[PDB]
Amino acid sequence: GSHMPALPIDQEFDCERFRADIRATAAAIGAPIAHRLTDTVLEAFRDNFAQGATLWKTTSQPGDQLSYRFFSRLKMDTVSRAIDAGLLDAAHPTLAVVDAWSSLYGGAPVQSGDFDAGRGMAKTWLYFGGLRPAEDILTVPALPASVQARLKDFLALGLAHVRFAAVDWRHHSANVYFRGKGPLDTVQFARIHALSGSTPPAAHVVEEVLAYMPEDYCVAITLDLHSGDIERVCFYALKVPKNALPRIPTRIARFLEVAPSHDVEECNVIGWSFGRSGDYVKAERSYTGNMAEILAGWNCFFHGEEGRDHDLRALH
Ligand SMILES: *[C@@](O)(Cc1ccc(O)cc1)C(=O)O
Repeated sequence: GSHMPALPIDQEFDCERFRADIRATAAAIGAPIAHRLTDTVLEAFRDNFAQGATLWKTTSQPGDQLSYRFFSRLKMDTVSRAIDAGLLDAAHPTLAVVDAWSSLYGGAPVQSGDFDAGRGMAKTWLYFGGLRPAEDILTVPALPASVQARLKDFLALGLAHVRFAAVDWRHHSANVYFRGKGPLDTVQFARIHALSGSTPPAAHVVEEVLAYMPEDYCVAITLDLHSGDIERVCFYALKVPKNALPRIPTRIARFLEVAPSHDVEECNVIGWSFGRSGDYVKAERSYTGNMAEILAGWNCFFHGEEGRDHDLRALH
C-alpha cells in the first residue's frame, strides 16, 4: 500500500513481522496454517513473545506443523491466559497436573508456551528452577499411580533429576526432561532407548547421537499421563553450528535454511526422537529475544562446550 511500513530487518521482536514469518515459513515447509487462530495466539501472548526468546520448531515428519514458541522472561500464568483467550478447554484433564507442577517450590517454576501454525496452543513448558529430584515431579498427587510407578524405572537408570516438563494439550502426555551423569555410552543409550519400545537402531545411529551429546546429557521421556506408558525418548544437542550439523533429514535442512533467525548468536537445536510409532528428528531455531541467553541461564550445555554439571556430580 502506498506508504505501508517496511517489515524491519533488525533483531528486536516485531509482531507484524512475526505474523508474516509464521505464514511464510509454514508455506516454505509445506505445513498447515490457521490464520484466525494464529492471530488469537499473537494477541493473547504478544508481550510474552516480545520479552522472551521467540523461536521456531518442527520435526522431519512429512507435513508436520511449523511450531513457534516463547521461552519466558515474563513470569505469569500462561495457562489461565490461554483459557481466557479461548485457546484451551477450561475442562482439560491435564490442568490439574500443570497446576501441581507450577505450584511446586512455592511457585518458582516458570511457564513458557509452544504453539502450532495450524492448530494453536500445543504445549506448556515448565522450567523448574534447578535440578529437581525426579520424585518431586513424578509423585505429585495429581498424577495417577501408574505414572508415579515409573519413578523407580527412572531412578534405576540414574535419571534422577528433572529440569523441565512439557505438557502436550492434544495428547494428555508429558515430556519430562532429565539430566543424567554421563558420558552417555552405548549401554546407557540402549537402556533408555529400550523404554520407548522402538526397534533397536543400527550402531551408527547410536554412535552419531553419542558424538553430539554433552558429557552430562539431557534426554526427554514422553510419558502417557493416564497409563504411564513411555511412547518416545529424545536426545538433544543445543547450539550446533551449521558447519558442524549431524546428518539431517532434508526437511530439517530446509527448515533450518528457511526459518529466519535475527539473534546476534544463531541457535539451532537437534533432537533425535525414538518411539514405537516411528523415529524422527526434531529441530529448533532461534528467532528473536536471544534463545542462547535463556538456555545458558537455565544451565543448558551447548555443542562443543565442556558439558559437566558440577552441582549434579556433588548430588550423585
Ligand atoms: C535439554 O537438551 C532439553 C532442551 C531442548 C531444547 C531446548 O531449547 C531447551 C532444552 C536440556 O539441555 O535440558
